[PDB]
Amino acid sequence: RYDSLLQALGNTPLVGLQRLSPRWDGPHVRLWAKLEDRNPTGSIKDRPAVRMIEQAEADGLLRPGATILEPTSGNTGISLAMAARLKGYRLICVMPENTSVERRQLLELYGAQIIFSAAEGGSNTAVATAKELAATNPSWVMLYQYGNPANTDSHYCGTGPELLADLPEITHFVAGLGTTGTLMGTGRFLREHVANVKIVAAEPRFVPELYDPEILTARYSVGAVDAVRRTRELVHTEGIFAGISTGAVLHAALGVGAGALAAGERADIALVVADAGWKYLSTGAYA
Amino acid sequence: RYDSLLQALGNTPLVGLQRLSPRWDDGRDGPHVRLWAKLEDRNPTGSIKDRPAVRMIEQAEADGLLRPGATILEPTSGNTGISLAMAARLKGYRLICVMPENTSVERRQLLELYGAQIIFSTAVATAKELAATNPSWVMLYQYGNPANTDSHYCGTGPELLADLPEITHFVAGLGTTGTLMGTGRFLREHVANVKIVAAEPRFVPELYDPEILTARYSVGAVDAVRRTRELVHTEGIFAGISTGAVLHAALGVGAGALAAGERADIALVVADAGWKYLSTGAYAG
Ligand SMILES: Cc1ccc(NC(=O)Nc2cccc(C(=O)O)c2)cc1
Ligand SMILES: Cc1ccc(NC(=O)Nc2cccc(C(=O)O)c2)cc1
Ligand SMILES: *Cc1c(COP(=O)(O)O)cnc(C)c1O
Ligand SMILES: *Cc1c(COP(=O)(O)O)cnc(C)c1O
Repeated sequence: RYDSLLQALGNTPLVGLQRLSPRWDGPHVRLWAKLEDRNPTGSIKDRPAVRMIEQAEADGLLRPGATILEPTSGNTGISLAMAARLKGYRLICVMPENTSVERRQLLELYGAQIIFSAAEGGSNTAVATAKELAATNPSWVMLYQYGNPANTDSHYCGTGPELLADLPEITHFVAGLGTTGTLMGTGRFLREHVANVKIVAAEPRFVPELYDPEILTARYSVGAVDAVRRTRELVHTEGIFAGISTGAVLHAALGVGAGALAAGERADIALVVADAGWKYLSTGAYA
Repeated sequence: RYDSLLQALGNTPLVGLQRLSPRWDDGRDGPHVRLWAKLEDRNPTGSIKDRPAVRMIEQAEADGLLRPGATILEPTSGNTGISLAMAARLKGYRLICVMPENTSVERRQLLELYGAQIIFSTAVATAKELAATNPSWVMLYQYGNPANTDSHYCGTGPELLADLPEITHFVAGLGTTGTLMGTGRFLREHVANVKIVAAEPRFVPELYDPEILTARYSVGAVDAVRRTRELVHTEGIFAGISTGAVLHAALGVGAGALAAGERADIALVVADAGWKYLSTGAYAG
């Protein structure tokens, strides 16, 4: 039991995918899904968002009633909006205008102000916009998820240890590459404990300051169509209603697994389910 | 770890509502009056219905009622349908849901994604008639199947007692009545003087047992929507609309304890999250 929604975070389930795995029972090639939608606002960003705020509190950077400013494509904004309601802060998000309606509904419900940046240039445009706002009003506190080490540390101290506890036999960890915190933190932790572990990025077909290229074994770029087809496959075969990035991660993980199978090598491949499908229904991807 | 999503069910968190509670800390003014929220959206398909749905299907399988490719038929307003749709897909059954026409589009989308057939409709009568027409169809029948109540007697109740052994009250919505009959019978059988409190919207399922409830509150939609919004604003929990009604009743009970100067530790169910209700407008800025 917990005294705050903020504490009911992490320790997410790992679920073996018996049907989707290239070979569940030569040696096995298993996929294991870590369900990060089992978190306060339904995404993995609850981990870095809460740690970034708490670290800024510890460092003296946030006084009561302060205004937080953050560029986001939705999930981090939502997690910060939740935490800001519990902690008494205001939030201004800069978010690209071509994002799902569910994201803006959630943000408005939590009381965040949203500046909708131009679609052209996507995240780079949102980040440049947020930096421009930060410079016009220095009292606003930008935690800066793309450069804040508390993002990586949330995974070094949370995601990674939980994976190793649940799956000591892990051979590969597969996740999306956005802020890079998930892969940097989880991957640094796993490399310290697991001889020979492979860390694999999925990215959509600037460089965050958190990024350390030497943590990755490989980077796969995934198209939206393949991400949609795999997201659909995951819900049809395993019942997990995931967001689109999960489909891209699964595409990569299934590539890794097909390689292991063809080589006669045992693999236990952990993959992140970073959020659920709820915020993506309006896209038509699940029709 | 688990090797099926169906196992990653239950064992849901209980979260203290320090801001919404009438009095979180014992003080000069009198003893604490605490609200504790059980987050049943942390379940395979995002609602408490995963508990009875999985148990009903598994009980029907153990009893020898289902064969590969069997058709299951269920009257539902959406949550049980969704739960059954997911489990039927994994187990190789066909699902037909009889639903009222005025339900949120999100429900329809999730049912169709899992591959359920939807018949619109009264829904219970329509299902019963169809089941009679097609004797090979299996109608689990959430309004009368004891595996619904048992899922709460064996799951929700003991989990809640383990996390909150100081419990004074349990509050939940009254629909199929499984949650309150199961959890309530468990609690009343274990905890002297515990209060079992229903929230109902302003036929009687066969599962209903009139001796279990100690109090029953009718809550209007306006109050349910206001409380749902209050919960997200004050505690950050993005709940469904039934949770607002449950909160309304829980706060009533809490105000009573506060006025009487009595300690209370009131557990309440958050049966689903707000996701499926965004299309209603209930969560507008
Ligand atoms: C293949 C693929 C597809 C989608 C993603 N998603 C992201 O990287 N999301 C992301 C990145 C940076 C910030 C945020 C945010 O919620 O603010 C989200 C990652 C990888
Ligand atoms: C005050 C209040 C408001 C809403 C509820 N919700 C319900 O009872 N939901 C319900 C009832 C019966 C069947 C189903 C179903 O998912 O099929 C849902 C319960 C109480
Ligand atoms: C943030 C995010 C990612 C990428 O994770 P990072 O730790 O930012 O690299 C992938 N998928 C979803 C849904 C996300 O919100
Ligand atoms: C089913 C349900 C209820 C009522 O629970 P019962 O066990 O059917 O009485 C309340 N809220 C939600 C969201 C539900 O799906």
